[PDB]
Formats: sequence, structure tokens, C-alpha cells
Amino acid sequence: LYLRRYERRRKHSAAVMLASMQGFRELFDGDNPAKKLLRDVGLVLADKLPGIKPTLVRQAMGLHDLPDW
Amino acid sequence: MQSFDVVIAGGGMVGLALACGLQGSGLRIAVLEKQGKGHALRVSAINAASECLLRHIGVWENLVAQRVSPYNDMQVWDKDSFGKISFSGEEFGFSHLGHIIENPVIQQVLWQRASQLSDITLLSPTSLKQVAWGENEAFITLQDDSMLTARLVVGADGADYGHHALVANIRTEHPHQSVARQAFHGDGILAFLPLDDPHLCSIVWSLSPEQALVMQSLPVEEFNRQVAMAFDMRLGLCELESERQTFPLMGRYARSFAAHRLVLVGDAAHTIHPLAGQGVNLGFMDVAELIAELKRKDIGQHLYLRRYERRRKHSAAVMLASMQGFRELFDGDNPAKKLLRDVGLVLADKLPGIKPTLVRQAMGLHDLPDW
Amino acid sequence: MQSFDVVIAGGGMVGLALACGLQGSGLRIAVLEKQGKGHALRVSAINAASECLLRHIGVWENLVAQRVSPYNDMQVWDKDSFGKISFSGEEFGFSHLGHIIENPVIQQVLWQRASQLSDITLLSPTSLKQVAWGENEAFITLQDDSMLTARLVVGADGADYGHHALVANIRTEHPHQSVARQAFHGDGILAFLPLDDPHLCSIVWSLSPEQALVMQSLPVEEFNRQVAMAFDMRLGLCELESERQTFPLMGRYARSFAAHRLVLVGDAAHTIHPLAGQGVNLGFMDVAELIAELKRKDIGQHLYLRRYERRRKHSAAVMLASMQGFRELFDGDNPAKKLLRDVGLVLADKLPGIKPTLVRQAMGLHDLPDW
Amino acid sequence: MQSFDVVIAGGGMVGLALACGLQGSGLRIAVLEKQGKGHALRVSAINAASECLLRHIGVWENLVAQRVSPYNDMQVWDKDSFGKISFSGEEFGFSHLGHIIENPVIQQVLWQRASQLSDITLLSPTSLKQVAWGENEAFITLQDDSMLTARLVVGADGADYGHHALVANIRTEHPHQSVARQAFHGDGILAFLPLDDPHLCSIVWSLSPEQALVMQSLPVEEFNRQVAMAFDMRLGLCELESERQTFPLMGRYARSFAAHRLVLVGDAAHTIHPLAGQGVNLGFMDVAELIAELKRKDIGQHLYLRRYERRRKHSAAVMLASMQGFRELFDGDNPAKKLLRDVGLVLADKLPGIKPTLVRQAMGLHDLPDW
Repeated sequence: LYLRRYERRRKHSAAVMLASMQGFRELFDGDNPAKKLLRDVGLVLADKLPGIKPTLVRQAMGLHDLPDW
Repeated sequence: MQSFDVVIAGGGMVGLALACGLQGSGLRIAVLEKQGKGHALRVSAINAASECLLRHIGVWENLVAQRVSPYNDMQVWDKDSFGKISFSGEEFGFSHLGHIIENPVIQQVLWQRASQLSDITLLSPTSLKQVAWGENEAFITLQDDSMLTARLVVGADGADYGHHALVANIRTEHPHQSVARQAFHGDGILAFLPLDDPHLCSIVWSLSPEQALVMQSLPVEEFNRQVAMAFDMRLGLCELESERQTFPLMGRYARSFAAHRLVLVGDAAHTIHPLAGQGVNLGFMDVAELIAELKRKDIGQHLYLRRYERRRKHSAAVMLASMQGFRELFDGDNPAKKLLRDVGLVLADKLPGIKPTLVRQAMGLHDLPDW
Repeated sequence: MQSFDVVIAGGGMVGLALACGLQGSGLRIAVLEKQGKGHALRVSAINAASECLLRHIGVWENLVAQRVSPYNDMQVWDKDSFGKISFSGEEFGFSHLGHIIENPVIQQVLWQRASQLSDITLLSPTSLKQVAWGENEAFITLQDDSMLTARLVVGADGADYGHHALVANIRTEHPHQSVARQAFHGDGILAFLPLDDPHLCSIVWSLSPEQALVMQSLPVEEFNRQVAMAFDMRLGLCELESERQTFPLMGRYARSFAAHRLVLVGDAAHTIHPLAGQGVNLGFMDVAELIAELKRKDIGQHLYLRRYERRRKHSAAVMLASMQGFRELFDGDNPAKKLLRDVGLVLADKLPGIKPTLVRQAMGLHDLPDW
Repeated sequence: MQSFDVVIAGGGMVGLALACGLQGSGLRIAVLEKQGKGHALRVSAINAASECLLRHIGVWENLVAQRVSPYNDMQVWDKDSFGKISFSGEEFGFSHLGHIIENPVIQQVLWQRASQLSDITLLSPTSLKQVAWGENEAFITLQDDSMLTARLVVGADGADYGHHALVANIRTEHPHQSVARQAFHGDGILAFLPLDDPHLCSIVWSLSPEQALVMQSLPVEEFNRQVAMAFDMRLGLCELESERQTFPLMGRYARSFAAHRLVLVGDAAHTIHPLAGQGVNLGFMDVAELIAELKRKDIGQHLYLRRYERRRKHSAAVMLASMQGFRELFDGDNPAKKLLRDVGLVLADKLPGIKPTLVRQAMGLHDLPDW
């Protein structure tokens, strides 16, 4: 009982990891020449976020996910 | 013969827009045209940029006093991912994004301006028998054997496709409330353009030729049912009032052709666009830029022209990239993205803030020269 | 000039069918034609409805006495699901479903009738130099500068596609036994139309342009082998007698165009159809309905015409829906359906009884006006 | 009028090649043409067979002394399977496989030969007003009302597609070293044709129309980056020098049309080919065979002609089968095949030895008549 709530959190984390792999693929398939044209002309609707570098770093370091403590 | 600076093949919306505009310029213009009060079958969704061309040429007030149907609000959604984006100019202090205006009104209006201008004369009903492209003159002829000459010639409004558009007037249960609505469903797109009647829309349904044909030939009770489901019942039960008409969408890989003393501007009125009913705007923008460039060397030489061509082929690639971009955005608004938003691990997403960028695009207040 | 009620551009099968037919009507008809005894390359599979048009115009007896190849029985199957449907008129008391008839025979016959009629004169070899579409007359001209005028003009037999048809005469090991046979294989369809010779068929092989081209250029021993496998060896070993000819199937999203004093009828002779060799029937039905409508106001005005256009575009959607329907039927005749038939849980299936509906469609005794 | 044995519509590379060639034959030839020193935008990769036609007609020495860019070595690879084949004539004792030659040089050269021949006169700038196809003469006319007659007429160099080609001059980091290079990537193919400058290539990029348009409109720094990645950085960093130009590849299901006293030869200069820059060779081979056949009955009758047509439609199927064959070869050069090679269980593979067959195809020393 005091356990399945822990289970919730983990199955949750596994969905997040799945959604992330799906998200890397979307990002790469979207970095195409038509997007390059639109960047230049300022009509991009959907793109790499400002700034995903810092978000990519917090994910690689995984300093999210932590409890603290 | 008669001598002109520019003759204009096929005088419809865009060529006349060119006529009134390419004026106060020192150029004499000939215009060749080779040929009611109810809701027209054909309508275009005229944007702010286009409005600034028509207000400039002095005609806005006219078709305003006729019939104009302001929308300031837009909704686009996808039936497969359930993604959706909505936006307004009111959010950025604008009173309207565009106007739905009947094509016959637009053209018959610019026609009336045409002969209310003296450096324009109108030649109709006239078809071409021969054109001998000379170095300095056009040397074109008419079926009635009237010889004609021109510095440069420009064709428009007619003179390869992927989809057809079915268009029609549709009465809806719920008021459209002056919202331009657009729904994606597979490779079908179904748009409702709001009209004067608070419960009437003119649709644009982009379908494969085979799909457009079946829809056009369906019995009406089935069409009514089928149009409403494809629209998510957004406006409830649907009833066709007018006839159902289809025409090929003659986009998407063209809109400009320059040549030795020839300029072609695409039939933008019949060409694909991310925003339904907006194709003609691309044409009005072709000519504004052409008015701008033409009012100066020699007007006809295909050197001072291909640079104009660059700009237009460019604009057509931008429009193509934009349709591709709306699809990416909708297919990306899925549940996995929702999960990642919540947890802060989104890499790629709808930008802050595309509402304002969607508004600058709908209004098309980019694309303008100014002036 | 010379004055006519109707002039007919490109006088082939269908236009002449119109000529003999649009007669005893008070209309003077002009007809513009711009240009052996062995088995012709080109054949059409003429149905009962078409027969009732040709028997009416008095010509049936003629090409009967020439060469006619009655089929009363038909077989269609699919090489992928192994689904198959066969049917006969004999089952419903009919002696024939149609006739395979050579195109040259049909046309040269209707040509002979043409000048055996006095309200028809034939103009050839003549090409058009100019046509100035007037309000009340056609005002068309000829290359030999002979001025010409007409109330309405109608074009046919020529004057976008997906597949090409390879057609040819093929001797088979086994007698075709007067069966029209049709086999689906992926997006290839291969039909054998039975001829006079008990062991000869004229095929129609719908292929992609690239596939049609390769087949046409294959050496004959390879073509012989390849045609027979694609036909499941239904008639055994195969031998090409005639040349191999391909032509684009100019269906499928058109067959009618009405305009101000202009009517266009599609080149139905070269257009896709569910039943091989049957395209021309759609043309003969276009004109029967046109004969019917024309023999009354003004014959030319595009008001009493677009309603005719509605009916034809409608017929083309029906033909499209039918091809889609044959594919659904074959892909549904699979082993899981067989299991469910046995156990009585089929929801959707071949109808009772599509044999009789397949017969009414092959005979095309629908589509008729009567009269 | 003036009387000619053969008049040639649209006098570009191929028609003139026909002119000089269809000569010393007893035939009088008319030729209708309806209209710098830097690296031209348009180049063709002229093979050994084509060279033997141009050396024969006496013109080789000319455009040699102008500008010629010998390649003896070729590399083709696929970015997906990593398959690749490279080959040389040097391996079989040949000094060159072909030459990259600018189109303007080729044509202006054959033009100079044209009037350096007396059974050829050149008519320009002239467009056609009317052609009345007679039984024995062509009876064609000109816009300047000069009547003209001909036994047979032949059109070329202009007068359906799948891909567009973007072509441009590209400076590369690494010297091309006189290698024709070709890389497949999905349904994109990107070729680099070596020029005089040891670090400059003219590319041919076969793309979908939508892709070609986006590439053409991309900013140059992005184009530079993008072209180099699609080429695997084979020659390092890339820099566009010239303008970017696109044109539809008007292959692939045609190249010949015979008719009653009409012969059409395809615009081979703009048609798909397995070997980049080689389309025009198919045209030069059309005419060599046509020179051969024409120098004998009546030159015009469409009987002694359709057999010529057979041979050409045949050649177009061969070219189609070849492109299909390059793709099969690359998709088959995969790791499972590598494993089987090692263990000796390969059933189907690159033949011993396709290097020599790749050389006979590049040189096109097949296809020749001899003579």
C-alpha cells in the first residue's frame, strides 16, 4: 500500500524516458531544410526551444530525478 | 497599331490590381480580357497586406460598402493528434486579421476602377491570334486583326497540382462567430470561412481529385453529414446551400516566370496556401512588388526581371515550408509531448510565442514592401 | 460562311454516334475530322446499352455482318487474396452481356452512315486555325480559310492519367470460350477480351507507365511467359501475334466539360473502367443523354448545359467508386472471412446477390435514358 | 515557298547534330530556331559514342580548343546501405570515359557548322503560325507569312516528370581529381561533374520538385552546408559560385514519337539518366540512328519510321531498367551479403565483372550503330 505509490513514481519515470526518445526523433526529423528556410524568414511555429542546451545538460546530469534527499 | 508600355493578358483581380497601381508611372497600360447579389461561390480571404494594396489603389471603400465579412480570430486543429492552435489580432490590438470577400465583387470593382483611369483602356472580348516577341516591342496581335505592341507583357489570373478544392456555401447550426476555422484530417483539410450571414460559411476542402469528385457527386444529405464529421461537428449540423464546385489547386511548385519582355504571375487565386482562402494574397503581393520594381531602364529586359523572379520563387518555397511546418506542429502535439511539458524535458516544441507569429502571417503584414 | 446548328470536332466513334442520333431534330450538323481485314489492335467491349444506341441509329446490322464476338460470361479474380467472382446473363435469360468489336470497324461504319445522311456533311482533312466564340454563333474558322459558324460546338474522341494500357492480340493454348476474363495483381490488372478466333484474345494490361514501357520492350518470348503468369495460366501458354501498343488511360477524374456554347465529351475510348474494354460505353452514354437533352431554348447557352455536366461528372464518380469497390470485395474474400461464413458471424460480405448486379453493370442497361 | 527535304524545328544541340550528319545525302535541310567565356550553368557529360558523332561531323576539335574537361574515372555510392562501386577506362586501356562540356559551347559550335554548310540554311528568329500536314509536303508556314514545305519534319531540343534537377557550379575544398561522383540518398541523388578548374564541379541534384525548390531558395551558407553533407563530405567544405537553377526532368516514359511525316526526338538534354549529365547522349544516339535510317523510299511515311520508333522507346525502357538496377545493386550491398560472401553462399550479387560493363555503359560505345 505504502509501496504502489512508489510504483506510480517509477512507471511514471519509464513513461518519461519513452517520451524523451520519441522527442529526440521529432527534433532531428524537424531539423530539415524547410525549417531552415523558415528560420531565416521568421515563420517558424515549432522548433528547438530556447534553450534546450541547458535542458539537455540537466537531463544528462540527471540532476532532476534526484530526491534531495 | 496601338502602342502600350505594358499589356496585361487576362484581366482578373490580380492583373487589374496591377493596372491600378502600375500607374502614375509614365506607363500606358493595355489590358486584355478574353471574356449577382447572392452569396458568390468563389471567395478569397483577403489579408491586411492585401487590404493595404487595395486601400492604396482606392477601391477598399467600394467592396466594403458592398459586402465584407471581418474575421479577427482563427482556429486550426488536427483530428488525428488532437493538436490545435487558436489566435487573434485582438490579443495584439488588431481589429481584424483579414476579410472574406467574394471574387466577383473584387474583380468587377477593380474593373470599374480600370476605365475610371485613362492610361488604362480595356480590350474585350478579345483572344490572341499571334504574338511575335520582338527585341523592343511585343508585336502581339488580336483575333480581330488589330495589331498591338508592348515593351513588357504580363499575364495573370490564368492566361501541376496535387489536390483539388471543393468549395461551397454551408449553413451551420451554430454561429461561426467570425472565426476562420481549419481542420486537418489525414491528407484532407477542411476550412470554414465566415460570411456576412452569422450562420453561413464558404468552405475550402482540399482533397485528392478522386475524393473531391466523390464528395461533389454525393447526395446532399450525405454530403451534409460527411462535411460535419470531417469538421468535428465544430459548428454542429451542416446544410449545403449553394452548388458544390471543385477546381485543381495549381500550386505548389510555381507562381512566377520571367522571360525576355515577359512576366508571368501565378494564378494565386487557385493555389495552395497554409491559410484557407488566402492564395490570392500571394498574387497581390507579386504585383505590389512588381509595381514597385517596374516604376524604374527598359522595363522588358529579362535581367532587371529575374531578380524579381528570385524573390517570388523564394516566396513559394516559404509557403511550402510553412505547410510542412503546420503538419510538424500538429503531429508533435501528442501525449508524449504533454508528459514532457509537465516534467520539463521538452527539447522541441511550439515556440514562445507562435500566436504573435501566426498573426503576422495571417495578416501577411510581412511580405509587404513598404513601399 | 456555312451555317450549322452543331459542328463536331474530331469525328470518331462517339462524335459520329452523336451525328447519327442528333438528327431528325431540325439541327444541321457539321463534323470536323482532322485526318484492313486483319484483327485490329484496338477493340472496345461494347455493352447492351451501347448496342441499343447503335441499333437505334441503324448501324448494328453493319458491323455485325463484319465481325462480332459475343461474350455472355465473365470472370474476375485477384492473384493476392485468391478472391474471385464469375457471372453470366444466361443465368438471367440474356444471350449476351456485350460484344468485342474493333474500333476501325465501328468508326468506319458510323462514317459511312454520316454521308448517308444529308443534314450531316463531313469536313476533312481539316484542322482549326481560329475560333472566336461569339454570343450567338461559333465563328470558328478552318486552315483553308473557310469561315464557319455554329450555335453549339461539341468535341470528342480527342480534340491527367495514372496508368497506361498495353493492348495486343494474344493466341492462347486453351480456348477463351467467349469469356471476358480479368485478373488483379497488385496494381496491375490484366484482362483478356475474347475475339472471333476461338483461341485469340485482345488484352488490356493496366500498368504503371514504367511497367507498360518495360513490357512493351521485352523480347517476345519473355513477354509470352510474363503475360501468362500474370494471368495465372488461366488459358495456358501464350503467344503474341500482333504488335504491342500502349496508351495513357486518360481517366479518371474527368469526362465532361460544359462551357458557353461548348460541350466536351471525354475520350471515353481511352479511359479507365472497372470492366476492361468498356470505357467507350461511357462516351456512347454521354452522347445518348446529349442527344436526348439537345432535341430541346438556344442549344448553346451554358445553363441548360451544366445540369448535363452534373449528370456526367456524377457518372465518373460512380465509375471511380466502382473500381474502389471491386478491390474492397477481392481483399475481403480472405481466409478469415471464409471462417466466419462457416460459423455465421459475417457482418460485411458480397451481397446477395451481386451476380445479377454485376450483370446489370456489364450490360450497362442502367446508365440508359429510355429514351 | 521554299522547298526542303527536312525542316528542323528548334535548332539546338541535337537538331544541329542532325543537320550536320543528315547531309551528303541528297537532302536539303531547313532548320527553325525560334530565338560568354565564364563557366556555363548548363553542362552535359558527353560520352565516347557522342564524341564519335561529333568527331565525325567535324566539330570535336572546335569545342576541344574551347573548353573540355576529361574524366576517366567514376564513383557511385549509396548513403543508406553504404554500398559503392567505382570504375575507370584506364583499367581497360581507355584514356577517357567522357567529357564535361558546356551546352552553350556545344550548340554555338554546331550552329557555326550549320551555315558553314550550304544544304543547310538557318531560319531565325522564327516561330510557327500554321502547319497543314499534307500527304507529300509539310506545307508549314511562318509568322512572317513565308510559306514552307517539307517531306518529313523533325522536332528536338524542346519544340510528364518525376524529379527536378538543381544544377550549379560548386567550388570544393578538395580537388575532384577528374572524377565523376554520384551519391544516392533516399530519393535524392547528388552528382558532381568535374570541370576545367581542378576545384570546381557542376552538380546535378535530382530532387522532388518541392525539395528542389527549397534548396534553390535556401540561403547560400545553408546550401553550402547541406550540399556537402548530402555528398558525404567526399570533397570537403562546399561553396556555390554560380546561381542555382532547377528544371524538370522530362524523362522518363518517352523520347520518341513518329507520325505521318513527323519525327519527334525527346529533349534528351533534360531527361533522367543513371549517369549524371548524360541525358543528351540519348539524343545524339537518337539522331545518329536517324541519320543512318534516313539516308535511305519517301523519307516521310510513318511506316519506315515506326520501326525507328520501336528502337528508341526500347532504349528508354533500357535506361529505366538501368536506374532500377543501380538501386537494386546498392540496396543489396549490405552487411548480410558481406557475411555470405565470406562464407561462400551468395546466390545473387554484383557480377563478375561489372566494372567493364559499367565502362561500356558510361562510354556508351554500345548504343552506337557503326555506322
